[PDB]
Formats: sequence, structure tokens, C-alpha cells
Amino acid sequence: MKIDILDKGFVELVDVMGNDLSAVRAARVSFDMKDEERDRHLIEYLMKHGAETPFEHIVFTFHVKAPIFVARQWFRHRIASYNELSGRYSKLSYEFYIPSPERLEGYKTTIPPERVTEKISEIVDKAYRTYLELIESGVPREVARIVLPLNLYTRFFWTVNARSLMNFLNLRADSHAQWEIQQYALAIARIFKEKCPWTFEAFLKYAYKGDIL
Amino acid sequence: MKIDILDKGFVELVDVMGNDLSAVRAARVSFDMKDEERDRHLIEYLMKHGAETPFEHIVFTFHVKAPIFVARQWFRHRIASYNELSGRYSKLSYEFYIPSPERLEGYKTTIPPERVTEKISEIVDKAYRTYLELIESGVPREVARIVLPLNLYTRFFWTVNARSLMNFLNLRADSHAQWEIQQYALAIARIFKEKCPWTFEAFLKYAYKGDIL
Amino acid sequence: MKIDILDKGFVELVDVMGNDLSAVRAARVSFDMKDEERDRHLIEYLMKHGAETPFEHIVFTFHVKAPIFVARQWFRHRIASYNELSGRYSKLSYEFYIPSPERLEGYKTTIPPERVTEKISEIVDKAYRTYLELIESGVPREVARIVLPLNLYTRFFWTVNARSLMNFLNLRADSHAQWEIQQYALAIARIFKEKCPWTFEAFLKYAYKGDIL
Amino acid sequence: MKIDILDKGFVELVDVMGNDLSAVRAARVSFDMKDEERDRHLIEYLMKHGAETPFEHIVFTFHVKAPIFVARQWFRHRIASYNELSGRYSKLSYEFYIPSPERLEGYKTTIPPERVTEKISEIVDKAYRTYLELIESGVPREVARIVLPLNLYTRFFWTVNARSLMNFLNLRADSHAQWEIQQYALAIARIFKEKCPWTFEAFLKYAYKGDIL
Ligand SMILES: Cc1cc2nc3c(=O)[nH]c(=O)nc-3n(C[C@H](O)[C@H](O)[C@H](O)COP(=O)(O)OP(=O)(O)OC[C@H]3O[C@@H](n4cnc5c(N)ncnc54)[C@H](O)[C@@H]3O)c2cc1C
Ligand SMILES: Cc1cc2nc3c(=O)[nH]c(=O)nc-3n(C[C@H](O)[C@H](O)[C@H](O)COP(=O)(O)OP(=O)(O)OC[C@H]3O[C@@H](n4cnc5c(N)ncnc54)[C@H](O)[C@@H]3O)c2cc1C
Ligand SMILES: Cc1cc2nc3c(=O)[nH]c(=O)nc-3n(C[C@H](O)[C@H](O)[C@H](O)COP(=O)(O)OP(=O)(O)OC[C@H]3O[C@@H](n4cnc5c(N)ncnc54)[C@H](O)[C@@H]3O)c2cc1C
Ligand SMILES: Cc1cc2nc3c(=O)[nH]c(=O)nc-3n(C[C@H](O)[C@H](O)[C@H](O)COP(=O)(O)OP(=O)(O)OC[C@H]3O[C@@H](n4cnc5c(N)ncnc54)[C@H](O)[C@@H]3O)c2cc1C
Ligand SMILES: O=c1ccn([C@H]2C[C@H](O)[C@@H](COP(=O)(O)O)O2)c(=O)[nH]1
Ligand SMILES: O=c1ccn([C@H]2C[C@H](O)[C@@H](COP(=O)(O)O)O2)c(=O)[nH]1
Ligand SMILES: O=c1ccn([C@H]2C[C@H](O)[C@@H](COP(=O)(O)O)O2)c(=O)[nH]1
Ligand SMILES: O=c1ccn([C@H]2C[C@H](O)[C@@H](COP(=O)(O)O)O2)c(=O)[nH]1
Ligand SMILES: [Cl-]
Ligand SMILES: [Cl-]
Ligand SMILES: [Cl-]
Ligand SMILES: [Cl-]
Repeated sequence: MKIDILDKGFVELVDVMGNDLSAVRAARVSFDMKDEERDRHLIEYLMKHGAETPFEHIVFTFHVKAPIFVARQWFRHRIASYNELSGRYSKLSYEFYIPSPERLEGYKTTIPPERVTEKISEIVDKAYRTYLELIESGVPREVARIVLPLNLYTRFFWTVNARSLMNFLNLRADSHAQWEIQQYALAIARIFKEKCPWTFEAFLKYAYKGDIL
Repeated sequence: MKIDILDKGFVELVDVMGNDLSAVRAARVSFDMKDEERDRHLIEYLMKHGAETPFEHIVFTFHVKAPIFVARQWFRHRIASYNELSGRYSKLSYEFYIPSPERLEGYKTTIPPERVTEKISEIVDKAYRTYLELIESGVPREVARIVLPLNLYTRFFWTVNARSLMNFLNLRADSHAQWEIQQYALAIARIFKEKCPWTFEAFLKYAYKGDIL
Repeated sequence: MKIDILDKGFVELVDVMGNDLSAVRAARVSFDMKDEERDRHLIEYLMKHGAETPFEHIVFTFHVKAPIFVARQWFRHRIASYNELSGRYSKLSYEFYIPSPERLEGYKTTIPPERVTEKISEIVDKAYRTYLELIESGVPREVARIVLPLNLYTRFFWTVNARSLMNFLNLRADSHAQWEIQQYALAIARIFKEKCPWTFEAFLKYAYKGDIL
Repeated sequence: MKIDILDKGFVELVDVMGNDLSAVRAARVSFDMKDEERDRHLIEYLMKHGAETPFEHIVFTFHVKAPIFVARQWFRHRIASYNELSGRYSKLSYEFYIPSPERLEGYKTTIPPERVTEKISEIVDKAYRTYLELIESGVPREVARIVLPLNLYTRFFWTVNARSLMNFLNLRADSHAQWEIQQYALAIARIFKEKCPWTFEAFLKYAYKGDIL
């Protein structure tokens, strides 16, 4: 499962361990212990009571392409594993997030939204040109990259269990989160739902704290 | 894969996500990047330099049956997920770890090792008899169980990534750890080796800190 | 601050870093930023919205004496630091939790609550006698202790931040938790309230999930 | 204690809990247990054997001003607490890290190091000018800031225990880490040494893995 996000981003599921029954088993190993009706009720019971440790036995790995300002927010989720493309080690690609003019809907601006779009493209092009000039002059990559803007795309692998994923969705699939990461959270939710439908529906009904899903 | 440990214990692998190539990929997503020779060298490189985050993308779930004193030590490993049979909720089974007389090899004792074995069996039988008397009298399980000894068997599910597993092996597959948990660690190592042979061999060669493997 | 718990237990505050203003500062370093009215409102704002990271900058260390079955439950809180008296290394003291007859109020039993109390004392005395016999015969401590019951007292140091402490109180200062750990949680709450009154009151009003405080 | 880093950065100690004796106590609560000679030997013993949990009972809070590319690397240390100035919420200040010409010593470049310095200043000035134009036109701050470069200064509070701090120093006070974060790590080390001299010296002698301290 792969989902395009923003203008050049994506979220892709690379691997998964377990399913809804993984949580039911782990939880049962407590009672020294059925059928779809009872196992689904147990999932709802756990979710209703905040007994979320059993969901840690469901694990996902995603490959994500996102702008640096989005990745900065995402990487604040400490209960997870990350490995990210390095600007110290690699030549960084010319790929930037340019907001669509619709991104400014609701805001009165004193320059046209299409001109905001152009101004962002222009500065990012100038910054990349400076970056490449520095690189081609023999400046180390790790220094050259410091002129690149926060809308540069980066890529990372993310391994996260279902409990920590539900925390991420509470926080990022929510109107208070920046719109850009919301869009990534909606994609993560769609994949979670596909892989763990009983857990996801129980999450939405009983535990999900956000206002978008 | 299932392995008998001690007199009545076991370690069983329930599920696994990923393999040696999972770490190679995750690490490559850094260099914006081969073949078995190069991928194996990368694993050794990571291990040699303590660059262990890529191994967090390999995850295991085990089902473990072990005495409570072993589980107490094991559950000190915080970077992992656990769910354990409950004495508050369930009637606990009559199953205790009784050391073999060989457990005392090296120790001069003033009672015969076979008599130590009998004395342990006798007290555990008396404790269980009291437990069952309390339960059958209407004492709540969560109170009745407090008379049961630390050699009572318990069971748990353990979900752990390969980096945290390597930490566990450093500490528990080692002569300083109690012999009983060492035996469980040897089983965990055998399963890790089977599932992740390049990572395991690189671990032993370059990073493993213990003295048994 | 020290508080007696159960028959022989205690909770003592050893050290603390920070106060209510530590969370206000840390949070302000977000807005590049007052007075008691505004700082108290900010605390309530954070608590109301689940924005709890600023409370991680308040840290406590406690010294706790508790029975092993209580410590087993407590040590499940992974987002904290522990060091505990060892039965491998030390001769363990004759100190056991014996429930009061009032512990069984609400339960119809077919033996008198005072006789349950005596039966627990009797088995614990027999177990300790076996332990000491094994120790005095030259059995290693780490093996001898396996006959000791779960109501043996142990001691530990616990270092925990205020966010993780609030999680502990949600779970353990609650009717669903075993009564014995509830009593320890009530003591932890009393100390937290004394040290962080604005945070504590905001916690109770807006975020606390339990039913006892 | 406050230390200037780079051209406009700093590291300041805001608060601390505990000292070398905090680790000695916590560790002793294991043996159910002296003087400066014995307590210092215990610290060395723990460090020599990797028995580092007792050092988690020493905790620091720092206030750090650093460029975003440095903060991105720093915030990868998950076993710690962070709160950072927000570009969604605040107008960001015109403050950028401009490397000194000495930063390029060892590198043959085909433009003079002083001209690299000027090219970096020029692009950062243009990016900030665009940022301010967007802000003053009514573009939301959270969108306007995406044009700002990675050498923008940010500020954060960091609360970290001594074990996690030692991990940070292993990784960041080391020639493999980017020079800029090395400079911050050297400052963190100087403060750690001042506050915990026995732990620090034992760390350097027995456990420190880097090549700078
Ligand atoms: C709308 C919004 C605005 C934000 N604004 C800012 C801002 O201005 N500045 C800023 O710095 N950050 C900001 N954040 C980031 C925020 O403070 C969190 O870092 C982020 O939401 C991750 O949440 P988390 O800690 O629950 O997740 P994780 O770090 O994944 O932790 C998951 C859970 O584990 C626990 N946990 C993990 N580590 C610890 C620990 N050390 N102590 C206690 N419990 C722990 C907690 O229960 C936590 O919920 C903002 C986030 C949101 C959604
Ligand atoms: C021979 C031996 C004797 C022992 N004796 C005692 C004893 O007498 N008393 C006792 O209480 N315990 C004892 N232990 C337990 C020991 O203190 C550790 O709790 C256990 O070994 C788990 O190690 P860990 O913290 O590295 O693992 P985990 O808790 O799984 O942590 C893994 C890694 O994550 C990091 N980490 C996780 N949480 C934190 C945190 N909060 N702060 C900083 N870093 C963190 C560290 O890098 C750590 O190595 C003993 C263990 C051994 C092997
Ligand atoms: C009434 C009651 C009955 C219980 N019954 C049982 C039982 O029968 N069997 C049993 O084994 N346990 C049982 N528990 C223990 C329970 O499953 C938890 O281990 C314990 O409550 C600690 O909760 P916690 O994980 O939130 O705390 P911590 O481990 O301190 O974690 C704090 C927060 O950090 C986050 N976190 C930390 N580590 C991870 C991780 N690896 N993945 C995702 N998020 C993480 C979560 O947000 C978590 O809330 C019971 C607890 C209660 C209160
Ligand atoms: C020279 C250098 C180059 C780097 N290059 C890259 C790169 O190219 N791309 C990139 O993404 N990152 C890179 N990093 C970052 C690196 O991968 C680590 O994220 C960073 O060094 C923090 O290390 P840590 O995980 O030990 O620290 P923390 O996250 O603070 O963890 C401390 C300890 O807790 C344990 N721990 C915590 N969480 C877990 C977990 N979930 N599972 C298992 N154990 C855990 C481990 O024992 C760990 O050592 C680089 C770092 C260095 C120093
Ligand atoms: O919605 C937010 C706002 C902030 N942050 C974290 C990420 C950065 O570490 C820091 C500043 O982020 P920005 O506000 O500049 O995006 O706070 C988030 O995680 N999410
Ligand atoms: O080898 C050891 C010794 C101790 N402990 C931890 C587990 C308990 O929380 C506490 C006391 O354990 P025992 O020494 O009693 O096994 O310290 C271990 O994890 N491993
Ligand atoms: O209320 C509870 C019940 C269980 N457990 C955890 C602790 C043990 O690891 C395991 C079994 O505990 P008991 O039910 O036997 O107390 O589950 C708790 O933390 N709290
Ligand atoms: O020395 C390094 C190199 C990388 N990273 C982490 C931080 C970012 O999340 C990602 C890319 O960092 P840069 O290589 O671009 O600095 O990897 C570090 O923490 N330290
Ligand atoms: Cl390109
Ligand atoms: Cl039985
Ligand atoms: Cl005694
Ligand atoms: Cl300014």
C-alpha cells in the first residue's frame, strides 16, 4: 500500500507484523485463555478501558517522503524507530514542497495566492543554486546543505507499534496539527484501518481524541 | 521454533518482522541507496561502529514460560513490550521450578544437594496448599496468591526489536547473570541466529559484550 | 516527606527537580516567551489539551518499601528508572505483608478473616525458615530465595518525571488497580500535590482518568 | 553555568537533580547498604561493568540555542525530554549560523573561504526577506517559515539523565559527529564534569567511546 501526499510526497507500507488477533493473543497469553464475536469484544474492551499494551504487539514499517518541516514534527514521536536520508553523507535532490494556492483558503492576503506560490519557488530555486555552487566548489556537503530551506523533501523509514501509532493519530490526525502533517496522518490511518480493522474501528469509537477521522 | 528451558519452561517464537535485509534497507532508506557481499559488509560496518538504529526495524514476538524470579529480571528490560498471565484475574497453576541437584555443582553444602531439592519441593507444595485453601474459602485471588513462592511459573508474550534483543543478550547471555536466565538467553540467541544470521554473526564478532556466546 | 503504607511499607521523597514553574518555562523556552494568574492558566491549558511534554521537566526520586507483588505491578511502568534490593546479592530480611482482617471486607469467606491472617503468617514463617536453612547450609542466595513468597518486602529507588507520574496515578490511583498499590499511589499523589500544586489540581480537574483522587 | 557556542549559540544549565552520591545511593538503595574512597570505587565499578542504571537518578535541564541542522541531530536522542520554540506559533528571529572561514580548513575549494561565508550570508538574507514579505502579506506563519534555511537558530529546553547524557557524549563528542554538534557536546561535557566529577572521570576512564574528550 502506497499513498501520494502533497505535491511530491508519499507514505508506503514496507512491512507489518501481526494483526488484530496479535493483540487478542498477547492479552490472553492474563486470564490464562475464542471466536470473532468474543475477540472483537475484547478489542473494544481494551480500547474502552485504556488497556493498550496488547496493541504494542502489532508493528508497522513505513517508508515516508516528506518535507523537512513535516519530518521535524513527526520525529518528535520518540516511541518509534527512524532512519533518514543524510545531508552530511548524500547530495540532496532538488525536490521541494510548494503549497498549492488552495493552501491559503480562509486567509486574506495582500498578495495573490498564486504570487505567494511563485515567491516560494523562486527562493527555493536560489537556495538550491547556492547549495550546488558550494558543493561544486569543494565545500563539504554537511556545510553546504545549511542554506537549504525547510520545505526540502527528505525520506525515512519509520517502525512503530500500533499503540504508539494511535498516539500519533490522536495528535496528528487532528485540526490542531499543521495541515501538511495531517495529510500524512490521514494516509497512515487508511493503512492502519486496512491492516487492523477491528482495532481501528474500536480506536475511533472509544479512544481516538482527534477531530478529523 | 520452540525450545524447552529448565524443568518446565520454554521459549517459543510467535512472530517476526523483517530479516537482515530489513536493517540494510532502513539504513539505506542515509546515502540515498546492493548484493550479498556488500550488504553483509554494511551490517558488519554498522555493528563495528555502534550504529545500531537500523536493527530496530527487525522485530520479534516470543511466548515465554519462566519462573517469576526469572521474569522479574527479564521485565527490567524496558525497551520492549510485555503481557503476562495475571494472579489477580486467573487461578494460578501448580507448576514450580525445582532446581536439579547439578544446580549446586561447585558449592560445598552441609546438606546433600538431593535434600535441598526435596526441601524446595516440600515448601512449594505447602504454599500451594495454603493458596488453594484460601481460594476455596472465598479469599480473593489477588490476596490468596501472595503466599506463592518466586519459583512459580508464569507466562508472557514479549515483543522486542533486534537492537534491544542484542542488549538483552549482552546482559543475560553472560556469566554475571543468574544461571536460570542465562539458559533462556541462550534460547533467545539460537532463535535470533536462525532468523538473522548476518546480524547475529556480526553481533558476536564486533559488539557482543558477554562471555557465553 | 515520608508516608507509612500497609503494615511495614513506606514511600519517601528523596529528591525533586523543578516545580510548577519548570513546566511553564520549558513550554515557553514555543511562543518565544508572566504572573501567577497567567502561569496557572497555561498549566490548565496544557493539561486540558493533553499537551503534557512540558511536565517532563519536573522530576522526582522516591524510596519505596513494598511487597514484591506490588513492586511487580509498579515496575511495569517503563518510563521511569528503578534500582532495587537484590536477592542474588543480599540476605533478605524477615518482613512480610500480612493483610489486616479488614482487607476481606465485602467478601463472604468460609473461614474467619482472622484465621486467613494466621494462615498467611504461618506459611510465610515456614518459607522463611526454609530459606534460612538453605542459606545456612551453603546454598547460594540466588537459589535459596526462590522459596520466598510474593508478600516479602523489597525496597527500591524510583526516579520518574511528572508526566509519567500522572500516567501512574491514572492507572494505580484507581479502583481497578489492586488495593495494595492503590494505597502507595495515594501517597505518591499526596507528595506530588505538595510539590506541584498547580499541576496537580489541573491534573485532577482536566486529565486524571481514575476514580479515587 | 553558561557557555557560548558557534557564532550566536549557547548551552546553559537551568537545573540539576542529584550528584555523584545520588547514583551511589540508588545503587545501594542492591546490597542492602560508605566513605569517599569506597563510593568513588563503586562509581568506577559500575562504569567498568556497564551497570549504568544507577546514573539515571542524576538529571539535568539545559537551555540550548543552536541552528536547526544541529537541533535535528540532537533531537534524535529519544531518551530525553524536549520543548522547542515553534515556527507555527512565533515570528522567528533573524539569527543564522554563518561558518567562520576556518570551518573549511583542510578542504581545497575553488572559491575562497571568505567568499563561501558571503554566499551563505547572502542567501540567508534573501530567504529571511521572503519570509518576512510572506508574513507581512498575511500568509500564516506555519507556511511562511518553510522558506527559511537549516542554519536558522532555534532554542529548546532539554531534560536528560546522566546515562542518556553519557550516550549523547559517546556519539556527539566524537570526530564522526558533525563539527558543529561536537562543539555543543564539548560544552555539555564541561557542565557534566563540573556537576558530577567522579561519574565523569569514571566515564572517561572506563566507558567513553568517543575520540575527543
Ligand atoms: C498541535 C501540536 C503543537 C505542538 N507544539 C510544540 C511546540 O511548540 N514545541 C515543541 O517542542 N513541541 C511541540 N509539539 C510536539 C509535542 O510536544 C510532542 O513532542 C509530540 O506531540 C509527540 O507526542 P508524545 O510525547 O505523546 O509522543 P512520543 O514521544 O512518541 O511518546 C509517546 C508516549 O510515551 C510517553 N513518553 C515517551 N517518552 C516520555 C518521557 N521521556 N517522559 C514521559 N512520558 C514519555 C508519553 O505517554 C507519550 O504520550 C506539538 C505537537 C502538537 C500535536
Ligand atoms: C548481572 C546483573 C545484576 C543486576 N543487579 C541489579 C540489582 O541488584 N538491582 C536492580 O534494580 N537491577 C539489577 N540489574 C538490572 C539492571 O540494572 C538493568 O535494569 C537491566 O540489566 C536492564 O538493562 P537496560 O537498562 O540496559 O535495558 P532496558 O531497560 O531495555 O534499556 C535498554 C537501553 O535503553 C536505554 N534506556 C532505557 N530507558 C532509559 C532511561 N530511562 N534512561 C536512560 N537510558 C535508558 C539504555 O541505553 C539502555 O541500555 C541487574 C542486571 C544484571 C545483568
Ligand atoms: C487494572 C490493571 C490491570 C493490569 N493487568 C495486567 C495483566 O493482566 N497482565 C499484564 O501483563 N499487565 C497488566 N497491567 C499492566 C499494564 O498492561 C501496563 O503495563 C501498566 O499499566 C503500565 O502502563 P503504561 O504502559 O501506560 O506505562 P509505561 O510503561 O510507564 O509507559 C508510559 C507511556 O509510554 C508509552 N509507552 C512506553 N513504552 C511503549 C512502547 N514500547 N510502545 C508504545 N507505547 C509505549 C505509552 O504511551 C504509555 O502509556 C495491568 C495494569 C492495570 C492498571
Ligand atoms: C556520526 C553519526 C551519523 C548518523 N547518521 C544518521 C543517518 O544518516 N540517518 C539517521 O537517520 N540517523 C543518523 N544518526 C543518528 C543515529 O542513528 C541515532 O539516532 C542517534 O545517534 C541517537 O542514538 P541513540 O539511538 O543511541 O540515542 P537515543 O534515541 O537517546 O536512545 C538511547 C538508547 O536507548 C535505546 N533505545 C531507545 N529507543 C530504542 C528503541 N526504540 N529500540 C531499541 N533501543 C532503543 C538504545 O540502547 C539507545 O542507545 C547518526 C548519528 C551519528 C552519531
Ligand atoms: O505542530 C507542531 C508544532 C511543533 N512541533 C515540534 C517540532 C519541532 O521540534 C518544534 C518546532 O516545530 P514547528 O512549530 O517549527 O513546526 O516543535 C511539533 O512536533 N508539532
Ligand atoms: O541479575 C539480576 C539481579 C537483579 N535484577 C533486578 C530484578 C529485580 O527488579 C531486582 C532484584 O532481583 P533479584 O536480585 O532479587 O533477582 O533487580 C536483574 O534484573 N537481574
Ligand atoms: O493490576 C495489575 C495486574 C497485573 N499487572 C502486571 C504485573 C505483572 O507483570 C503481571 C501479573 O501481575 P499480577 O496480576 O499477578 O499482580 O501483570 C499489573 O501491573 N497490574
Ligand atoms: O551526524 C548525524 C547525521 C544524521 N543524523 C540524523 C538527523 C536527521 O534526522 C537525519 C539526517 O541528518 P543530516 O545528515 O542531514 O544532518 O539523520 C544525526 O542525528 N547525526
Ligand atoms: Cl537533483
Ligand atoms: Cl493446577
Ligand atoms: Cl531478618
Ligand atoms: Cl528579528
